[PDB]
Amino acid sequence: SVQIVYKPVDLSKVTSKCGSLGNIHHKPGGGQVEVKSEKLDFKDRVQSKIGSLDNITHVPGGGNKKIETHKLTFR
Amino acid sequence: SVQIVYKPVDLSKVTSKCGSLGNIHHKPGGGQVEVKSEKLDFKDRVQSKIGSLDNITHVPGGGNKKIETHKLTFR
Amino acid sequence: SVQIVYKPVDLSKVTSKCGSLGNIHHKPGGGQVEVKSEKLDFKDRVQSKIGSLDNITHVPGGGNKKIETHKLTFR
Amino acid sequence: SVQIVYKPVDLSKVTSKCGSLGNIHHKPGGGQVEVKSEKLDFKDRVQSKIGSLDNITHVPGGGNKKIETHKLTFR
Amino acid sequence: SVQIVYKPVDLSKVTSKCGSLGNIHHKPGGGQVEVKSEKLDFKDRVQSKIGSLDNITHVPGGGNKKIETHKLTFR
Amino acid sequence: SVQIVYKPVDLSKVTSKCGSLGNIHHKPGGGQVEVKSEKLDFKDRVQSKIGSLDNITHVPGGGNKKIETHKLTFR
Repeated sequence: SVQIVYKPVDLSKVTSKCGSLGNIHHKPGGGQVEVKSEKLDFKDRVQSKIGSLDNITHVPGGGNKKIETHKLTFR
Repeated sequence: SVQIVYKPVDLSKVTSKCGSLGNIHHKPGGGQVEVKSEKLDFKDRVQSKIGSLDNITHVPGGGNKKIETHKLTFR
Repeated sequence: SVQIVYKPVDLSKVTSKCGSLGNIHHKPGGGQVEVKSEKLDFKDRVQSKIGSLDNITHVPGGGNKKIETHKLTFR
Repeated sequence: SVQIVYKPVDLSKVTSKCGSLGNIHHKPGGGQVEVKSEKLDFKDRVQSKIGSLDNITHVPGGGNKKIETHKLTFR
Repeated sequence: SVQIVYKPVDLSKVTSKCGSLGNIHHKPGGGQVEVKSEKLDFKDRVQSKIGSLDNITHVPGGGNKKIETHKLTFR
Repeated sequence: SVQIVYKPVDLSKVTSKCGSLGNIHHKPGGGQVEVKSEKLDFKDRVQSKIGSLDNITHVPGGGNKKIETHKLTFR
């Protein structure tokens, strides 16, 4: 016969302390953007993005990550 | 025969402390954007984005993440 | 017969302290951008980005990451 | 005695020809402009301009200038 | 006695010809502009200009200049 | 007695010819501009200019200049 005991344990801690957070600035695309196009031929699919796109400012007062996995397998 | 005891345990903790949060600025796309197009031929599908799109400001007072998985498998 | 005991333990800690966080600046694409195009032939898919795209400012008041995995297998 | 005869003459001509005039662009101040001030003391007059001021576009189909003077003087 | 005779002449011509004029571009201040000031003391007059100012685009289809002066002076 | 005769003559011609004029670009101040100041004392007048000022684009389709003077003087 076979007997299996599986009891792993976690009690872990993650933390931050800050006296103050501030005076934070992000200014993507401050300059002029220009595009000019003539006589182009396209014979297959086209995708275009122009200007100030997808820019992120991300200022979490704290932000932390855990990942865990368990896979007990018989045959 | 086969007998299995599977009782994993987690008590883990996540935190932040901030005395004050403020004076945070995001100003994407401050400059002029311009596009001019002449005599283009397209013979298949087109997508276009122009200007200030999809920009994000994300300022959570705290924001944290856990992922966990268990996959106990017999045959 | 076979008997298996699997009971690892974690009590770990991760931390940060800051007296104050501030006066932080990010300014990508401060200069002028220009593109000019004539008489191009495309016989293939086309993908284009112009300007200030995807810039990230990421200012976590504290930020930490941990990953764990367990794989106990019989045959 | 004294006698004076003063009979100057001008018959001069000024001209332009243009077959067509067009596609003229002026774009002053295409980028973002920013000013920040703290704890300034002024004990006399202040004058200030900020932004896009006094810019000129001047496209006369023709534009020409003549100046003339006559100063006939006795004693 | 004294006699003075003053009878100068001008018959002159000034000209331009152009078959076409165009595709002219001026873009002063395409980039971002920034100013920051702290704790400044002024005890006399102040003048300030910031940004894109006084810029000129001048495209006369023809433009020409004549100046003339006559100064007959007795004693 | 005294007699004075002043009778000069001018017949001049001045010209330009162009088959076509175009594709002219002027782009001053394409890059980012920045100024930072702390704890300055002024006991005297101040004048300041920052950014893209006084830039000229000057494209006369034809452009010509002439100056003349006549000065007849007695004693």
